[PDB]
Amino acid sequence: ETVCVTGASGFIGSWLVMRLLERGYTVRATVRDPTNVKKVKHLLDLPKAETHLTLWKADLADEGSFDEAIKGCTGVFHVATPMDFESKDPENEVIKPTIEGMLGIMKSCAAAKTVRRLVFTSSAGTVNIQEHQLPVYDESCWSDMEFCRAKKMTAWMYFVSKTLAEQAAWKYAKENNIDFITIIPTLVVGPFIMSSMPPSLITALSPITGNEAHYSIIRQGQFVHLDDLCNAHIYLFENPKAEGRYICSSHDCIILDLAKMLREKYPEYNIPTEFKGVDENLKSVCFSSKKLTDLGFEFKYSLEDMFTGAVDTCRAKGLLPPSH
Amino acid sequence: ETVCVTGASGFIGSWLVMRLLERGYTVRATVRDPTNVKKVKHLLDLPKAETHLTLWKADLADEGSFDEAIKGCTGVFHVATPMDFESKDPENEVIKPTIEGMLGIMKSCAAAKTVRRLVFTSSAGTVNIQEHQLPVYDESCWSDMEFCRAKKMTAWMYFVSKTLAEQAAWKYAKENNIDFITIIPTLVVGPFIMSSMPPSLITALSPITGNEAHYSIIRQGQFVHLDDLCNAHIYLFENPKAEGRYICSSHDCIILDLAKMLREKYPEYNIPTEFKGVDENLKSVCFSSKKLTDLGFEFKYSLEDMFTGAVDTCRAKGLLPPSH
Ligand SMILES: NC(=O)c1ccc[n+]([C@@H]2O[C@H](COP(=O)([O-])OP(=O)(O)OC[C@H]3O[C@@H](n4cnc5c(N)ncnc54)[C@H](OP(=O)(O)O)[C@@H]3O)[C@@H](O)[C@H]2O)c1
Ligand SMILES: NC(=O)c1ccc[n+]([C@@H]2O[C@H](COP(=O)([O-])OP(=O)(O)OC[C@H]3O[C@@H](n4cnc5c(N)ncnc54)[C@H](OP(=O)(O)O)[C@@H]3O)[C@@H](O)[C@H]2O)c1
Ligand SMILES: O=c1c(O)c(-c2ccc(O)c(O)c2)oc2cc(O)cc(O)c12
Ligand SMILES: O=c1c(O)c(-c2ccc(O)c(O)c2)oc2cc(O)cc(O)c12
Ligand SMILES: O=c1c(O)c(-c2ccc(O)c(O)c2)oc2cc(O)cc(O)c12
Repeated sequence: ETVCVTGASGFIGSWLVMRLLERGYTVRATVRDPTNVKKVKHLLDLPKAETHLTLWKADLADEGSFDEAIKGCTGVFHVATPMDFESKDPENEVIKPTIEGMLGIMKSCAAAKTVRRLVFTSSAGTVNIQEHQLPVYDESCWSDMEFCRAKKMTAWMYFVSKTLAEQAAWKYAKENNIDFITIIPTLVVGPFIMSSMPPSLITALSPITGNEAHYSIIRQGQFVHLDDLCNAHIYLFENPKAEGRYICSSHDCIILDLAKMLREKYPEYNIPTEFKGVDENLKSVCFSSKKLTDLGFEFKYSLEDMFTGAVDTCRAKGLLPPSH
Repeated sequence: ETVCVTGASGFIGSWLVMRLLERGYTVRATVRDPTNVKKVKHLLDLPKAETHLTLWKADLADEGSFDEAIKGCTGVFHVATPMDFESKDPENEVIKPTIEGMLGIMKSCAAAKTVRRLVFTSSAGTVNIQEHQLPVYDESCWSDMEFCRAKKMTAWMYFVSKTLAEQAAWKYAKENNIDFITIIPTLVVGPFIMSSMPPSLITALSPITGNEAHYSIIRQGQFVHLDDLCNAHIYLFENPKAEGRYICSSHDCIILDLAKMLREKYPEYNIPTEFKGVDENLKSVCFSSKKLTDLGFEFKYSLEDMFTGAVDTCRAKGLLPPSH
């Protein structure tokens, strides 16, 4: 059987695609510029591409663009998302498109008459952006637009976009009886197939590379492996009884403990034993996959793995230095 | 004679302290954490650190904190600026203490009674952040606070905090007859002596790294070699005719000319010969340094010099890999 996957070129979706065709699906990859050898070579080199993979040219900002992709399949894995690239006008750049495009795809999924189920890949920033961390999070919890809007802290548009985009999504799925799952990844880390440094690993590797601007997203970290998160998606398409949301977080720990763990593995990098504002008494925050793990799904991977894969592949692809 | 340098541990600051010592001066370097080996090593290692360099603890978020270090100096080079580190509340984290900190550095100077001039390092984001770009900018251009605040684009706290900082200062300097200069650099690039990756190098090295978030600053880009920028801070302290604001940019080319320029010099890096949303009739926005060159200041280094200083120093220190 056929499925769509949007944002096929990127970090999650790529791996999602390789795993999808390492099973017996025949897939419809969607990208924006099919001629961007970087974005595409890794998808076509995938064993069984000639006989099963097809590419389609769609943009979230272009109303209607997804119909054909979605024509025919039993599934769509919406993994794709706008960045804040041009960085003049995020309301028009990142939010309008992430909202309208999403609802866009939901319409087109009905129009098909073939789509049995839609899996939105969502963002952890739809859960836990509020002025004070609960010590554990779960699928009833929603980030605070009042607080996001008032404050306008770094990366607000990737919080508010996906919170308005998932919110309005369920608002439709309930209203028009669409079969909607959504997975909520925390920081996705692992090996990867794509050509460049994936966006989520500029952040995970920040205790090595010293990119200060990222420290905040891992001060009280939570993580999955790219390979659990992927198999996790295929689980939730394939496992009939699934409703609502699904957090997909396998670990959680403050910047210091991740630092510790990288130091012991990687001495050849000069990793700081201190970070500003992080004491040893700072409570780790938790994202609970209990609802996932309740269904049957079983994390195969540990924080040490995600990272070995990230460091190993980066080195290989000559993105990270071998040492300092 | 004796000068102050605020945030001595940074990229700009540190190298300015190396230059001022070498030229005969006695430096009171300020930092927020002298117990931090990485910030402070590269300063005590300077020749003449023993005899002509003392160290001080000050933080712009602490009212009064620069009195001691400013005391006794003929000049004060206020270069230090807050980062959006916690990334919870940039109004109170970034802006308030840029501005308060600046006004505090001014009152301290007035009250030291030996400060004959205070050079402040502004930012280019004070000049040219507005909807549509002028083809040339000079010392009379200010950013548009209506437009930063109506849109809240990436980086907006960095723009506003510096524009209200530099503004409030001028209003103060005038009202009290304080000799005062500001230098607006552009994205500063070149060699360095700091031991971690300079934050602005994370931007200039974007084509090599694939840091898609940092392309907007170099899309219509401008530049200044670090060594010029420092000889110009010293030049403008030492030059009696100097008044008001003073642009320090020496080159201006679109992302395409930079990626091309690097590609010819570093074939071992795949650098993309194509950029999304950037065509070849995209004009270059220049920052007119003419006010500064009319005084007699002479720039000594080309676009290439900067990027071979930053590339070499990084390879040596091990923050950019040798190849792809
Ligand atoms: N990685 C993480 O730790 C993390 C954590 C939680 C959630 N997420 C979510 O996971 C999903 C994938 O993230 P990732 O790190 O795998 O992203 P990624 O590697 O950057 O891929 C994002 C993809 O979306 C596509 N894209 C950008 N603008 C688009 C538009 N207007 N229309 C259609 N596609 C567009 C890009 O593909 P083209 O360049 O081909 O167009 C890109 O490959 C996103 O929904 C994100 O919000 C990521
Ligand atoms: N670099 C550029 O291309 C660029 C372009 C135009 C203008 N500028 C400006 O030039 C200055 C230096 O830039 P840079 O690249 O050298 O940046 P940087 O490398 O990050 O240096 C900034 C310094 O500020 C100090 N600092 C941070 N927060 C502070 C606070 N809250 N109170 C007091 N000091 C604080 C830090 O030293 P400690 O941690 O040890 O205190 C740090 O070393 C800034 O004013 C910046 O905006 C930079
Ligand atoms: O999609 C992303 C996401 O959800 C989060 C995140 C993770 C855990 C949290 O607890 C949180 O509040 C946000 O970080 C990110 C960091 C990146 O560099 C890139 C991303 O794409 C995400
Ligand atoms: O810096 C980035 C960032 O902070 C996030 C983010 C973080 C937390 C979230 O919850 C979320 O939904 C997105 O995404 C990104 C995606 C990119 O392609 C590029 C980036 O540079 C970022
Ligand atoms: O993302 C960043 C950014 O855009 C700027 C910037 C841009 C224009 C300006 O005028 C200015 O003063 C600063 O500084 C930074 C400094 C850091 O330490 C870390 C960052 O992540 C940024």
